Amino acid sequence: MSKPHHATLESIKYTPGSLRLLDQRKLPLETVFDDVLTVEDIWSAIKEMRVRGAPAIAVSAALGIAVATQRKAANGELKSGREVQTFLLTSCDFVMTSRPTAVNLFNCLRDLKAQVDKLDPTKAAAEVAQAFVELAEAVYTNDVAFNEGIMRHGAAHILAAAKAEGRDKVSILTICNTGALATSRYGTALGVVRQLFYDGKLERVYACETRPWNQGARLTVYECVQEDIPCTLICDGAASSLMLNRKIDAVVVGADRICQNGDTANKIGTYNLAVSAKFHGVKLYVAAPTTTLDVKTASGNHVEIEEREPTEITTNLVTKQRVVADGPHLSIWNPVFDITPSELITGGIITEKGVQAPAASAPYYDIASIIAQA
Amino acid sequence: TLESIKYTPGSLRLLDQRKLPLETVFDDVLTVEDIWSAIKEMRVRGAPAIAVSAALGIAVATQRKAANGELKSGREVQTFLLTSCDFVMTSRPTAVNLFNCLRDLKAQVDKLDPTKAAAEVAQAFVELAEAVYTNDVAFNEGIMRHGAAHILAAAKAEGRDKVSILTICNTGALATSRYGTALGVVRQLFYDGKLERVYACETRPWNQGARLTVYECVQEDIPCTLICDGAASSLMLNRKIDAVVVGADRICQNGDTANKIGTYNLAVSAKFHGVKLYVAAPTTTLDVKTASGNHVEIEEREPTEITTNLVTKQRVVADGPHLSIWNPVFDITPSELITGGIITEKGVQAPAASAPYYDIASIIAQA
Repeated sequence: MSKPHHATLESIKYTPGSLRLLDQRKLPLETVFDDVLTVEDIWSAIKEMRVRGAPAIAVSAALGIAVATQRKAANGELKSGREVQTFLLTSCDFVMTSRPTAVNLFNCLRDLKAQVDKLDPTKAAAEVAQAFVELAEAVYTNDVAFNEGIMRHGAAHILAAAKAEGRDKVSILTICNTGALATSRYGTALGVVRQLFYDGKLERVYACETRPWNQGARLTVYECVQEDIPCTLICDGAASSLMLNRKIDAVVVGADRICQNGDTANKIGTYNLAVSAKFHGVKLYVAAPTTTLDVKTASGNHVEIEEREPTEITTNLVTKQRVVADGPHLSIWNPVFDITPSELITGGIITEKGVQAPAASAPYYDIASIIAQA
Repeated sequence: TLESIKYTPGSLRLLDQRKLPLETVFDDVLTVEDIWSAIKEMRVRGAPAIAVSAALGIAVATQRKAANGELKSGREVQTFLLTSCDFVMTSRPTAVNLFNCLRDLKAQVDKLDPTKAAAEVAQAFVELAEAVYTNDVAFNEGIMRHGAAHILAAAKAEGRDKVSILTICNTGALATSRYGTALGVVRQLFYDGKLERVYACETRPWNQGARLTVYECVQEDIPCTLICDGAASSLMLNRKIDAVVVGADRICQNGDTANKIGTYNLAVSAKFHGVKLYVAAPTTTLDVKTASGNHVEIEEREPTEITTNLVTKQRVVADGPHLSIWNPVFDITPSELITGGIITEKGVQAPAASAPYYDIASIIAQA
């Protein structure tokens, strides 16, 4: 019903009865939207990474199932109140099979499943479908609200630390894409960057390329260009040299799964960034909504790390040429996430609840408490 | 075979290392302008290969000009040789090999007889240029033996029979005359049946690792695993890596090492994970004239290396007035982070307890 202030592109285009997803693989050269009509469409979109970013995955999954179930209710494939309920639970389990590392998808759909059980199966199929639609629409609006909070908490905290020192403007180093493309609206870590920019307090955001999928070079740069946000693109390996030679106020990254102790699963390279950040005395912040927090996982070693097709590294995602030689004694290691241990999150964890600073020593973070906050 | 430098008396051909692994193209070097451009465009690259091809390139071009009467006298050849060494040195600044080699060649040209025939003065330089090729071969033969012996012994102390090596960029036969430096060590470990795996960083933006190092390992059946640069920290935590073995472009008096961008990042992580780091380079990569890393000129290159698909010349990054690209192609690894040692043809020099960890002048003066 409302356009975002600050530039659409939004990766998720929703209107009652219709879901369209921006193909984030084709940016920045091409702007393509694909219709999501079935549960199979949304599963594929997540798996192929047409839609990506932890929150965007969860929100589009809820909306995708809602539009598809509403469709099946209208045409005749469904059926009955009970079997709409049955289809919704079955669709939630199936969509959850797409990508394992980011918890947002699991937190959202499991919470939706519990609410689906609470629904009345006696209702006239379409009534049960519309009830789920409203629940799915709620997770979109909630994420918008979560990001509005993150931006404020993040920018104010970083600016207070800046003015405690002798600095009026901040330089931020980031990785991957955590803007409007990775979320419903504004973003998380890039949301903080946006707020600092609007206040006239951002000197520069430094963006890591983020191999092999290039979320930084392709998506983050794109977002900064559309809004005239001062941005500098670097190669992932140049991060250490950057922090030594130039003053970086904070490393602000996103998250896919934050464990109970604080251990953060995020895009591959984030751990590398955290190790270097500690070496150079640059405080590291993790920005994520509380739906990215995971009480069910105790520590980082219990997180399933997604590995993807070796063609992401060996082939051009554009010219389709195999840019790497092939042989029987060659292997490709392609994990698309790593773990940043809570020890290396020196700045704090930024949610919509506020900014949670680490403890002096062991269990640096209590994630259950952050979720329990008002 | 898979050599980047193809030399035979009167002819120099250079493999276009930009086009590998998809294409194998050799270009004739006929003029001093050809060799300057080859280095600048990075058709030939890698510190030692740059210096060797520069000497051979000047030698071939001059011999050709002395043959067809383009250079009439012996002093005309002498003047051309001295000025050509200065001109080629203007190509790429960071790697010292080019400068050490050509400055050493200039002093030898100065003591040549200018009254002699044009062909006679040119042939004298040819033999000097041929010498720098053979010397580099000999340097690398030493490096691979010293490095492999030290690393294997270090692993045997921890109770391991085979080693896992993590590297960056390309330091094999493509980057040198023969065998290589850091990948030379990897080769020697592989031949002895003592290498479990070499892990190769992609090495953005030019992709020396993904394109050249992988290629070399494939041609020789060397067990290899390609990773993205950012995955290096996760690799070292999750898997046992015995040593990080890297090359060099300029090694300062105190030990500070200029090497391909990302090497410093690798060194920082190596210290965090307790993985000893080795720098493998010939003594012609050592630099007494530079005291420390802050006095090294770091080459920055065209932003299209990052923003465009590498020939095809198509942009893959959005463009705007408030976007800039930071493209340094080297960084400094301080001597503190070289925990394993510096591997030369002289041997493996371990770091001192404190202070300046290395004495480069002492290494050069060894037998």
